[PDB]
Amino acid sequence: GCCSYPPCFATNPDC
Repeated sequence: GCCSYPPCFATNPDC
C-alpha cells in the first residue's frame, strides 16, 4: 500500500 504508507506517498507522483 503506497498511498497509505507515509514515505511511499511523499516519493511517488500518483499518490
